[PDB]
Amino acid sequence: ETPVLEKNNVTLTGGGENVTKELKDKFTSGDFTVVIKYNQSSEKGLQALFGISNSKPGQQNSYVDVFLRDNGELGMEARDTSSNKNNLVSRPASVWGKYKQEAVTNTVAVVADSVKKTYSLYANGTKVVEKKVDNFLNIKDIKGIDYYMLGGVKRAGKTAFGFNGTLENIKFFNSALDEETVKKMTTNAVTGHLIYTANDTTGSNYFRIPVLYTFSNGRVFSSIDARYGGTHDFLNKINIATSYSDDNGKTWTKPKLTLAFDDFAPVPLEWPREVGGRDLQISGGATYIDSVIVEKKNKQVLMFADVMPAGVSFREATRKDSGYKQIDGNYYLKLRKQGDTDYNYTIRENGTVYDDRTNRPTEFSVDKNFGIKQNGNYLTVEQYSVSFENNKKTEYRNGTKVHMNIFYKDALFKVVPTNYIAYISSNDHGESWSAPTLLPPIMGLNRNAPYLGPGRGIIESSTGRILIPSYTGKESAFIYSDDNGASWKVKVVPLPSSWSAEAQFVELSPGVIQAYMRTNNGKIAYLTSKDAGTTWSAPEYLKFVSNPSYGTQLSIINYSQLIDGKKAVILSTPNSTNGRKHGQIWIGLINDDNTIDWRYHHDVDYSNYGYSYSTLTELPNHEIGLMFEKFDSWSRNELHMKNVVPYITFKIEDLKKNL
Ligand SMILES: CC(=O)N[C@@H]1[C@@H](O)[C@@H](F)[C@](F)(C(=O)O)O[C@H]1[C@H](O)[C@H](O)CO
Ligand SMILES: *[C@]1(C(=O)O)O[C@@H]([C@H](O)[C@H](O)CO)[C@H](NC(C)=O)[C@@H](O)[C@H]1F
Repeated sequence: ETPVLEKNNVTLTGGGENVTKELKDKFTSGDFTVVIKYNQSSEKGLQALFGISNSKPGQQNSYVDVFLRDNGELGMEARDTSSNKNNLVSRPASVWGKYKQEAVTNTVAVVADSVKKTYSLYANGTKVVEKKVDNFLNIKDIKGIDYYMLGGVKRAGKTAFGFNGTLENIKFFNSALDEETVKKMTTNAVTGHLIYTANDTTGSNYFRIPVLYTFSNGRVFSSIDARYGGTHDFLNKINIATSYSDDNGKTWTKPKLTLAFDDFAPVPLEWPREVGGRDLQISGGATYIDSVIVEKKNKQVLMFADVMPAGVSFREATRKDSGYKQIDGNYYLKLRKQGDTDYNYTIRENGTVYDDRTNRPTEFSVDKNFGIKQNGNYLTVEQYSVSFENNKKTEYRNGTKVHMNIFYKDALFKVVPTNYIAYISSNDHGESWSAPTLLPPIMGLNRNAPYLGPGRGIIESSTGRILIPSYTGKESAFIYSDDNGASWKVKVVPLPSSWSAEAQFVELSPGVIQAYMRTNNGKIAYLTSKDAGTTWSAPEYLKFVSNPSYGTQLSIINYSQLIDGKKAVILSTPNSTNGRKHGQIWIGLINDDNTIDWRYHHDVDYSNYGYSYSTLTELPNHEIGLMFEKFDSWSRNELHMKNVVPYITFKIEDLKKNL
């Protein structure tokens, strides 16, 4: 399969290039594939990589193009004036703009297939959308096509949608190339910045909530939400997936599922993106969500995550019950047997299920992975699969038998429908992990657990206290251990309003820590402790970030090397009142009085490109690793997109910009 036209190194500044003689009437069947390796010199405006049109007066709605917007959206149009058919197919956040002050080379493609009546778009190895349209047009369907151009669309004798940049290579084919070919053709250096990808070894099409941490031995470790039924928080199925690098982030292991339930199979699902359809959710599998990592002094690694029973929504679930009882001064996880109204059972020593009415052991037990046994034998339930037949969502028992689990909707004994926190530990730096441990009811018996602030925890240097950031919706909850993580306590700090106070900590000097957090007022807040987290100041606010009221998670870390002779912190956050966009990395230098001089910043891409949750780590070579949601993860227009959580790196010199 060879192109009808191939051109190289065409640099343009808005004016385009006529290629009518080299394309006229070459699209014999009418189908097409166009593969464009380009970089933009300017992102501003609506720009067409190529345009095939009727250029005559009155025929300005007769064209085909592939376009780029200043927010990284890749799209195509196919329109015919006389039939009044107007097709637009696109996906937000498909391309990259700039990286470290240089234009990024992307490779994109469009495929139009008349037999299928589909338009497909590809960006950097990913098929970002394929859509079947009733009013499909191929090139032969559009009347009086007379003008074929690079970097523009000729409409009524004028160049519209002028491209600014270089078309490094452009190929036009007069047929619909197959998906695997086009994926391969669009694969490039950008593709290699995805650690997690759609339908990799996680089975998930979607990801959110990345976390990076560098261990004491030099291994760089990542965790992330693998979200199977679109990118919805709830209801969904979510697992925590992990991947690591032992060469300073150059190469990563194939992702593994590290915290996962198996009530629902971890399968690749094509979640709909249309208005209305995109609100679809599954009925809900048991869920792990929002991971937090810390390495202990002794090199053991902890990972925490929120746990939600299957079908339980974070909005509706009960705030007035911890899911525990206190009996003889011990905290036991309580259970309700199917058919009962009361919670008459507790999981006690060795996982034995007791009847609290009689205070005697039953035939039932629960193992350390929440699985239920009767007389020493596992009870089972049948796993669910989700599918699209057609195009309706179906959930069904799929023939796989899995252990019955107290978090499942089909369990004979069930936990309270509320949120919990679990942690697991590793003694080999992330290669293998213990069974989970649910946090005891540190908020009290009559309150739900807190929600974790995704990112890392810290070890405060003077006391060795371990601190894990969390929040309740009205308070900060700083979870801590003073015995190297054997037992856990909490400091609960009331907040000025109902902030989703996802926080991260830094240590300014021994005993002095600051908690940086999301608010509901548009600003980033920070609270200060001068006694290793025992007491906290009133909030203060960064002066230079102005976001929407809903806010976004942030990442802030200590950096080990001096910058301008000073101890430094590094912050990552969006900064825009218009959405989750305009990602910035800020360098803060610690002054002698423990205030911070926010001296430098670097915009991660152009300001209208998407930037939501993020995570920073210092690499062992003292470069900075960043993984982030390169899209607006709040927007209802950017839900359920594949391959949008990249990893990139910076040298400090890349970041020391602007002042
Ligand atoms: C890709 C896109 O958004 N194309 C639309 C057309 O589908 C149509 F809506 C039109 F009106 C037009 O020019 O024909 O406007 C443009 C465009 O919004 C504008 O030119 C603003 O640059
Ligand atoms: C972030 C998000 O806003 O994008 O929100 C968290 C909470 O929903 C937050 O309270 C909303 O303000 C999500 N976590 C949970 C537990 O819902 C994050 O995963 C993320 F979705």
